Amino acid sequence: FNCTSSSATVHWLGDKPTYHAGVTFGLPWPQGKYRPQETSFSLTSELQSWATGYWADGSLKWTAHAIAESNQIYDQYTVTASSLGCVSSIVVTDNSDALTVNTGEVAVSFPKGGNVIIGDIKTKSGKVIGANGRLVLQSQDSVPDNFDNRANSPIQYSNFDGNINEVFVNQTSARTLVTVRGNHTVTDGTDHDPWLPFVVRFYLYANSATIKVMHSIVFDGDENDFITGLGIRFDVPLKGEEYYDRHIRFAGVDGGIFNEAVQGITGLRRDPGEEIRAAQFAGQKLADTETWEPRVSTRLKWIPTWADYGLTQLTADGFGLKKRTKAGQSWVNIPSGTRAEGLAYLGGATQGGLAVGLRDFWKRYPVGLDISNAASDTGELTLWLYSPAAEPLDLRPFHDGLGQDGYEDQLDALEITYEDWEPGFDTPYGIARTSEVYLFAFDQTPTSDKLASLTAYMNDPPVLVAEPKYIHETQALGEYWALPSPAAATLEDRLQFIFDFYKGQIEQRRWYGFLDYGDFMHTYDPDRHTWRYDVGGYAWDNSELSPDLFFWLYFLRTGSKDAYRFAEALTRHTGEVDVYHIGDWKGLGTRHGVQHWSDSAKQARISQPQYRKYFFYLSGGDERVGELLEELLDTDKTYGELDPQRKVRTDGWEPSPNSTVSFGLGTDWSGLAAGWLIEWERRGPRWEEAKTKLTNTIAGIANLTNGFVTGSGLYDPVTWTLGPPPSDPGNRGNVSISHLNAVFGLPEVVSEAIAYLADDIPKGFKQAWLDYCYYYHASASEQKDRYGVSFSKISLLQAHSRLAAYAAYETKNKTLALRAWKDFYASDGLLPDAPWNITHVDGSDVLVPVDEAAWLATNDIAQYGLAVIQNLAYVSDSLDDYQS
Amino acid sequence: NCTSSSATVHWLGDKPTYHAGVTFGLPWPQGKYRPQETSFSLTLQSWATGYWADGSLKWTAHAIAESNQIYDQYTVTASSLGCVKSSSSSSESSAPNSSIVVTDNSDALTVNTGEVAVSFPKGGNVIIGDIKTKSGKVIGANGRLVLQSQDSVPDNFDNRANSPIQYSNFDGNINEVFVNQTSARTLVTVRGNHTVTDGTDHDPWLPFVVRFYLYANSATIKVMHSIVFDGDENDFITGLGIRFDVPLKGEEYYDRHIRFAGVDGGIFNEAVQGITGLRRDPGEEIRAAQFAGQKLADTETWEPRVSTRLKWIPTWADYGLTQLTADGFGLKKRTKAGQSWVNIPSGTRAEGLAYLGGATQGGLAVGLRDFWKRYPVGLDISNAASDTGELTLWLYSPAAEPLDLRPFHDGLGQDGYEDQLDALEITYEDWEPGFDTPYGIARTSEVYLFAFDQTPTSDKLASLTAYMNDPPVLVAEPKYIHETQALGEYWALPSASPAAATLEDRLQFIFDFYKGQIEQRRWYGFLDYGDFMHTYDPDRHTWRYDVGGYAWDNSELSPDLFFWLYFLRTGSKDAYRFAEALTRHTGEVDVYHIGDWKGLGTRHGVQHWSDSAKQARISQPQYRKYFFYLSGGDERVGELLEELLDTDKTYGELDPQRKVRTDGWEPSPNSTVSFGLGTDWSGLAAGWLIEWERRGPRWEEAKTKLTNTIAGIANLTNGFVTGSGLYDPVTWTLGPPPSDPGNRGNVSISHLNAVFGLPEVVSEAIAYLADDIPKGFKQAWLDYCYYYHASASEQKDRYGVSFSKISLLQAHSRLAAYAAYETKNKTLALRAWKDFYASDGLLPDAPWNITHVDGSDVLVPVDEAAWLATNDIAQYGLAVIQNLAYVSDSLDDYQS
Ligand SMILES: C[C@@H]1O[C@@H](O)[C@H](O[C@H]2OC(C(=O)O)=C[C@H](O)[C@H]2O)[C@H](O)[C@H]1O[C@@H]1O[C@H](CO)[C@H](O)[C@H](O)[C@H]1O
Ligand SMILES: C[C@@H]1O[C@@H](O)[C@H](O[C@H]2OC(C(=O)O)=C[C@H](O)[C@H]2O)[C@H](O)[C@H]1O
Ligand SMILES: [Ca+2]
Ligand SMILES: [Ca+2]
Repeated sequence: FNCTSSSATVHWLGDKPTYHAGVTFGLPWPQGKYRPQETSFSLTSELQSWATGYWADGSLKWTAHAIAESNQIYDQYTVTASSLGCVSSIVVTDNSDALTVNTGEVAVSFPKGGNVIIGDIKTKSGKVIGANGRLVLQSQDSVPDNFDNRANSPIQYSNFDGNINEVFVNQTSARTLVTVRGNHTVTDGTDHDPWLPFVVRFYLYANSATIKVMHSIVFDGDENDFITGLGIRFDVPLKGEEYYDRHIRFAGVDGGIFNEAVQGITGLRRDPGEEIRAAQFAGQKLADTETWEPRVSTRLKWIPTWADYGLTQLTADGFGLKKRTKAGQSWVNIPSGTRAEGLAYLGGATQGGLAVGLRDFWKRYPVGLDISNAASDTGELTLWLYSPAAEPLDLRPFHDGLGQDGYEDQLDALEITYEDWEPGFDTPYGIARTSEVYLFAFDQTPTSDKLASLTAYMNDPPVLVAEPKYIHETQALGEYWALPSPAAATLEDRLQFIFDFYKGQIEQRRWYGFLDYGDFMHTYDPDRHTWRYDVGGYAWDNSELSPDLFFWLYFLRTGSKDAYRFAEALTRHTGEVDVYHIGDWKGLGTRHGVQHWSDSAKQARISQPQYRKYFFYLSGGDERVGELLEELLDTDKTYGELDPQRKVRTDGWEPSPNSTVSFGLGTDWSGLAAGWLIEWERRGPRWEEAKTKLTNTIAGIANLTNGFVTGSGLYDPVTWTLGPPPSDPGNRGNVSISHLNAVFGLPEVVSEAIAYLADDIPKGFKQAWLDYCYYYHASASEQKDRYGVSFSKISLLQAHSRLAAYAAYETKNKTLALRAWKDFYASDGLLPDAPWNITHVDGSDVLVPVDEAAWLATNDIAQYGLAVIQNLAYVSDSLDDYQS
Repeated sequence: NCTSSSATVHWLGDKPTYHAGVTFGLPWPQGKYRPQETSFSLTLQSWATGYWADGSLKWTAHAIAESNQIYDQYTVTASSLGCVKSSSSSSESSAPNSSIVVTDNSDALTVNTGEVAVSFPKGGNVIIGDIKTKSGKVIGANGRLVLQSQDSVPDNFDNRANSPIQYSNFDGNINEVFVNQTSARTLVTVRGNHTVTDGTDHDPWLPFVVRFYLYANSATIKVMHSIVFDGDENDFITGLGIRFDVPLKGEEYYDRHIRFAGVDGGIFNEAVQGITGLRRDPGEEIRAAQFAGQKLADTETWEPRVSTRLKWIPTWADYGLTQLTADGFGLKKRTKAGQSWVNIPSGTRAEGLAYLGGATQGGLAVGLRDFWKRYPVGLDISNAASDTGELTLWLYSPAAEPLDLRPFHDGLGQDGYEDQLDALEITYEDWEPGFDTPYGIARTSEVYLFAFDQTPTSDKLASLTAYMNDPPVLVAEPKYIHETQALGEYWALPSASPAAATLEDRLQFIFDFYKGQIEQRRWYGFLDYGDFMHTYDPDRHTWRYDVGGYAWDNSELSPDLFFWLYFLRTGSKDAYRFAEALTRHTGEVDVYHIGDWKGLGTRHGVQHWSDSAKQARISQPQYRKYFFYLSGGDERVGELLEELLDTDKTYGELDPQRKVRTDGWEPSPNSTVSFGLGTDWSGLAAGWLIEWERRGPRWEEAKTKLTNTIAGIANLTNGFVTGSGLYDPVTWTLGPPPSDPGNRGNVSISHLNAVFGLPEVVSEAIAYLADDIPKGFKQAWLDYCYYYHASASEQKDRYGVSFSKISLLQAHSRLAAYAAYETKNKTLALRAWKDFYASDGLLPDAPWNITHVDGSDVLVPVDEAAWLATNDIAQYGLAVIQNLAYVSDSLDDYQS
């Protein structure tokens, strides 16, 4: 028969790297081109392939591919897909106890139960270089009021271990993913029930001794659980190794490395030999002692032996480093520095060893690294994701309620700090955070140049990506954007400006930390020259008005590394820390506030899977994000437990059991719809359900009289249908407009759902959408002639310009296009003749020098960028017509 | 009849923008002015710090009140009594514009500067009762010392669960209070103890002395806080601080103000209840007013959507800044205990000031000079939503890991002198059981207190923070110091020889390098700041921080003398600062101030107290003399110089030669004690000569010991070449060593004898004694200077053996220089220059540059000079300075 074939080409995200340890990348395909399992793939050899997404007709939409570690590194990789009629391997082995993965360079064994995540790590030769990878956690039960209170407020410490429940394996030749889940169980200390659920993923690639370790946790503790240390630990066997042949290294600042031995032979009073000393520094096995100069070799007993080393990064700006002969002795402080790049190695020239490290180490402070008992038969190497040298992690609420009593008071407080408080809602119960850890194995102590390289690898892991242009052709990732007229040029320069300022504010406002890193804030205080870190709703942004959409689309269009890294970090924060992953509110995220979990507005607009979609697919179906997207399918359950509109709805409705549940058609539904469309696209375990709930609710909305202009609907949790809201039992017509409904993914989700449903789209839905896009900011007359009232509380007109643009493009209407551009250039948001620059502030006005743009807030820049991107993609033809 | 003369004094660097009154030193030519018959005027409060042998003023101190009028220079004219007693001119007596009064009763001392009144209880657990402004308004109260500690430490973080910690809290308990009152400045010295407040019974410990300098017309108070470490293996300091209450009862929350000094002139500016950056605007002027620390307008004039809702704007009671490394600080606030802390955008290096007060109540600022260089440190505001806030400076932060001063090693199985000396051969450490103890070390901290009648501007706070981190200093001209000869004859000003000019460039090279190494190698810390290391590890590209005696330098080969003489010759600010900090470390932390070894200091090692050589060459008060006089008799150093007069008693408890001596001698009770004539005696002599110069309470004693020991060395057959003697602690006399009871003649040479301040003390001593110099001493000193590097035959001829283990030829070149000056022997002067340019130490063809190192070889990038060690630079620079001074007439001659 026929052959349908095509090529697609994948490039390195920034500069071509000098080292990579295997990579997984994604590739989109046009609707209807290639059948799954039928279509073969080759790289420029056979190429590890698998599907992450499917079109509605079940053809391939996104794939994921993997290549082995190789020192041949090319500029472009070309994947050729060929249909049915056209013309280095990992070895996993199974025992009763444990599963072994062997890449050709390392063999790592994962037990199937117990408190040891990794049994041992061997190199090619077979020598054990590390053993007993284990999770550590320690906690306390009280916290003292202040430092003075420690004398009359005892502390009870508890250590814990990772206990395994399930081990899963996804084996291919090129890469194997081991997924280990469990809980943290007590060991020593005061007694405590199992808590702090974990999942730890291990990506092994063929021909690599680098292991990427995605480590995720859910906080399920309460008010009395104060995390004290969090980390990963290995034993490093040293027994047959002369102390002068045992090596310690830490990564330093930039490309630095600290280079010591457990028994130092350099810097002594006597010279063993110039060759010998240079060998120690180089991590080499020293010559036989018979060649040393005897005034040294006869005196080794008098040269101290250094068992413990500890690096502590407690601010984003400074680290301490210290070492100790053994316990019971004081530590000797070591010359330290600002920002450790966050890798440590323990091992030997003969026995080999292990480096462990954390990506973005100092940006996720307080962290640390420990070598211990390096004078013993077995040393330990520990990575602290949270350091005990830091203050205990206190997630409890930042204020006590202020004497607020009921919805009247809370809504009043809302008018001043923009925080909508409620008791019991200011809770971290069920948040998460994923930490990207790296293990490197070595047959012998490696060179310093090598450790610095693997350190830099870790902090900027190579990424392969599709050409932006190719992505656009396929329509596999939205149609609401195009690739980058003098007027348009200054739109792009303005997006560049927004991006440069936000990337800059991360550093200047010091938006780093275990949980904080990734987010940014909402509104600025012009008097104090700070962002409003301490005023209610004006603090951490938590995806308010879809900055996630802006930043990801900004990456798609450009292919910029900086863009990808900014959006990646954002995604790793807002998807983990700003949403609940367990409990009654599971699948909701929390409105912008002072803590990431302080506000009472738990809503699906924060936990909005559209925000993670672009990263899910571009990363090659990142499994952690995959898991997170599956969690959000239980978001509909919450409307039975919690009414997001509970404080302000006027119609007397409340949730009862076995009843229908209310939700908005823009805010809430946009998040549900997107969850359902992603699962459908993925064909996951719950895809038939997802297709039914999306398909029904769409038909629901079409068969409402006023369509989207209806405020909300009533949804059935058992039958999965959508009917009129409480105050219109007979679907005669309700009008309830909100300025929030469109700005959290609605148009993006709807355009994707319309395209995906193809000829099966419920009659009149597309037109109900066009009706919203058209009449939101039409004249009050055109509104009263259509729905009987004019739309009262309209605002965000710049932000809604991209709706007019959608309708304009789709209805081929040049008049509407000009109204869209008029709304963009001459309503609100960021006017074109606003200051469009930064002002520098220093001296006694501020703690440190900063750049500011008091004239913008994050609500403005997110919707400005989305408007620009979308207005240009839909109606750049009418832009020149608008300027003249 | 009349005798009058003038001396000018300059600011150390640039003219300051503010000062808070200042003290300074001035020297006077031998024999010119009598004490108590000599008046001083400024173009002035005055008192003597030092005296010449005939009782005429050698050094004086001088004090000026705070003034808005600041000059580029200041001239003190002295005048004998004859100048007024002879003239019949009628002249006006008028009060000074400002002048301190102190009222004194059994309860409490009160000091009033005209700008503040502060009260010092005479007993109790509260150092300052309260602080009032001009108006009478109380701005702060119950100034108190705090201390916190723990009874043990876990092996590691895991071990917390099985190793419980018993926390204790302590207070400063007052025992004595003193006053040195004068019109323009007043000094309250307060001595005490720390006693338990919370936790199990603990004997009183951690002796303190705190000194408050108050100046006329000044609301600024300088504070020298000194503590001695008398804990044991179980006492882990955790928390060391100074706390005040600030009365806020009566200030609206939105008129209470918090300020922290940030980085490079930055200030953090907040209110306890913030009116800025709310959803609603109370009015532009009102916000502008809050950020400025001004009292806000009446609530009735605001936009009412804010005044209705103040109840819903949280209130911030606690603020905490922590500087737990030299490179980064944290900053956080919270509503009240039982809530979490909210994090605040922070940064690198905080300049160490916090203010708490209000627009109406006024308030207090407190800070630590050199804050981040002395990490770990902190500042806490407490309870600023209550009737009473607390403001606290932490000299040691509880947020740091506890201070552990125990040994770094267990001894490594060394059993006795033979094993200890064999370990000396490889790490350069001289270990001994129980000798590795911090028992009796001290540390002084320079703190400031600022009273405000109302929340001050931010410009003012930053201006005061800068004041505090760079306190203005008034010094005499180098020329004048040199002319008076009041601080040694062994240095002089920077000659036209091109060779001399490359010597000067090389001392600038050394200084600039040592200055940068402090920052590059992060030699900062609560106890470390001020010291530097001893030898380098060229492979690892670090100083040998982890190898015996190659780590902290502890004044080995007298770097303190080089850096002080380098300041004297030049007037350089950086130079003064380098040396001041050095002196503040070396004479506090590197020496013991109580116990059996009182008045010894510790030999260079991995800890400041690790090594077993406990010796007077470290405590060596010659190392503090130049600063003692230049500061205007800094009273804490003054005090330290007094303790060292007890040094001679140690020779009965501890032999420094115990391990190496071959003569079978040991101390025993009521017996003559053995000490060295070079290293040990130069420490002793220096302490005695200073007590004599000061006419302090032990001067007659001091004069006798110095004179008798000088006389005793004179009477030894081979004088200095003998090595040591036997000192009688009752007759204060010096006889020959145990191997030579007949005084027939003994010979024992060490390369170390001259390089710990001997030639400096000996010359000063010789000029002090004048006509009453014991017979044959100058000759014995000349003999040593000449014979050291004379020929082997010359030595054999005078003393019966050649001198076999002589080294440090460059270092001793200055002895030949001195002898060449005193005998006017050109040929000997040329020897001095030959040993300088062509023996050891730093040769003129040494690399004489730095190499930059980076990438994966090191943690951070560093500049190195592997071709030098501190021993080398300290003696090179003394050689340069002393050879130029004695024998520059012969330098061009050498170069041809
Ligand atoms: C006898 C003592 O031995 C060691 O504690 C130490 O000497 C070693 O270190 C040094 C040094 O740091 O300067 C130099 C020596 O070559 C090493 O053995 C002490 O310095 C030393 O005390 C002194 O001993 C000599 C004995 O000849 C001098 O008399 C000197 O006056 C002593 O104070
Ligand atoms: C019903 C919810 O009520 C509040 O918790 C929130 O609303 C306030 O917040 C915002 C916002 O977008 O952050 C805008 C409103 O104008 C304001 O009153 C939620 O947004 C509501 O859905
Ligand atoms: Ca967040
Ligand atoms: Ca020292």
